[PDB]
Amino acid sequence: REPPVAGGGVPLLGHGWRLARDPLAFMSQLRDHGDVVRIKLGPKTVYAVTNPELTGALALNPDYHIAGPLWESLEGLLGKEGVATANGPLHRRQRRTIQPAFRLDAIPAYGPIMEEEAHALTERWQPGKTVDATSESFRVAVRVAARCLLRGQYMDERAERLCVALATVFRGLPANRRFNDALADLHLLVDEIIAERRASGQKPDDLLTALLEAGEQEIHDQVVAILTPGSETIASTIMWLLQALADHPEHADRIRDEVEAVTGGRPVAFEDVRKLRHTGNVIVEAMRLRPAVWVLTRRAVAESELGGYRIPAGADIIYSPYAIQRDPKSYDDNLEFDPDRWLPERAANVPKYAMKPFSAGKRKCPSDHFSMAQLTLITAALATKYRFEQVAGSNDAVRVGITLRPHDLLVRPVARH
Ligand code: HEM
Ligand SMILES: CC1=C2CC[C@H](C)[C@]23CC[C@@H](C3)C1(C)C
Ligand SMILES: CC1=C2CC[C@H](C)[C@]23CC[C@@H](C3)C1(C)C
Repeated sequence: REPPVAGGGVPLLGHGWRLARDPLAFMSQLRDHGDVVRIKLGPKTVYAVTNPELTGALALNPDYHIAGPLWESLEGLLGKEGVATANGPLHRRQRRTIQPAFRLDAIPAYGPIMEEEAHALTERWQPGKTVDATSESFRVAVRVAARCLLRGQYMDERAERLCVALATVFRGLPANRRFNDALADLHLLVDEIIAERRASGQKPDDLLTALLEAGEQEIHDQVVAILTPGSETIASTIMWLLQALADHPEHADRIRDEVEAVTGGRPVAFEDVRKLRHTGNVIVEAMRLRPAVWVLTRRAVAESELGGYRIPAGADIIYSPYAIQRDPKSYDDNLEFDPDRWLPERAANVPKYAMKPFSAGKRKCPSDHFSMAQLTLITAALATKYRFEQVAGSNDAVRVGITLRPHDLLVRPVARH
């Protein structure tokens, strides 16, 4: 048993500084300091795990509750700020309720709405007019998510707006003015929306009905908790996908050939996605280099041992899938965009947990199936009808926030055939 090694920072704010000047680099640097190192952001210490294996151990071990200190500092506030009181403490139990709505079985029924949201974009974006990625990706997001996870009365541009005016408050404890007119409205709306399905919610397999079949304000809190993160994430995701279709014409058109073969001409549909291999490979390779979620935290319940190191109980640990997915030691062409490094042969070349956009423990992403489905749909629909090109002056330099998104990605759909 050996306690972790330290890294290197300043007085009152140890690593709290290097991290400040550039988080993403600090996560990657930390990789060589030891399999698990200790770092100090000011007075308190956290532990970082920089090895795929230990990070998988880390997720697959039920001994790590997720108060995760530089997450629950906001989650204690998310107890008013967002989600509401908590988020998956223990028991879970009253939380398997969610699985039935996100399983591989309940996604093909969302398929139509998914197809519909995609092709719609397709007529929405027209060649020549640059697409505003931040405002627009954030939209198909809401729409898809809300529209499949709830059905009937449309929250259309109303839900979007609020979350928008919302998401922007985070970048640059809670806030000042219009973030207000958006919040109450976000809650005003979610409630109003629970009230309505109460009418005739028969077959609705979505999350709302299953959530109406398991607390009074506990439902108004679990939707606002599932809909919130999952949207900004499927969004940031979309964003990097746009940069992808615009940055590697090759695969973009390659993605258009794959779609035509299988689809023939008919607009892409859930059945097809399950066929479009290259379409998903693109989506994955992109998510590896530019994930939306780049750090993940936990809070040990019991004094642990990891990679032979002693993890003090009650401790607070942190890891970076960002870094992991971009670790040389884990990948050959470390920074090379290559949708084909996911080819069966090279695929096994890559460590077990060196690529898991979502995680493995019960703190996993219920929409793994749900996401890739709408993303693959959305990737295929766009690449097929267009070809994306990035407006000069476009700013695709990363902005490190809740998730990793492009400060100002500007692209123009061009007409393909
Ligand atoms: C852009 C694709 C997505 C990625 C990469 C992703 C990733 C993740 C990760 C890494 C976690 C939690 C890991 C942890 O703390 O242990 C998570 C949790 C979660 N995600 Fe996603 N997600 C995506 C899309 C979505 C969507 C579309 C929804 C639903 C609208 C969603 C809903 C959730 C929920 C409710 C949780 C909390 C799980 C828990 O309490 O353990 N996610 N996601
Ligand atoms: C201030 C901040 C954080 C608090 C800890 C949490 C992991 C993070 C680490 C860097 C990200 C997320 C930002 C900049 C949003
Ligand atoms: C994956 C993820 C989340 C799951 C829900 C939780 C509130 C969040 C919402 C966005 C933040 C925290 C990140 C991106 C780390």
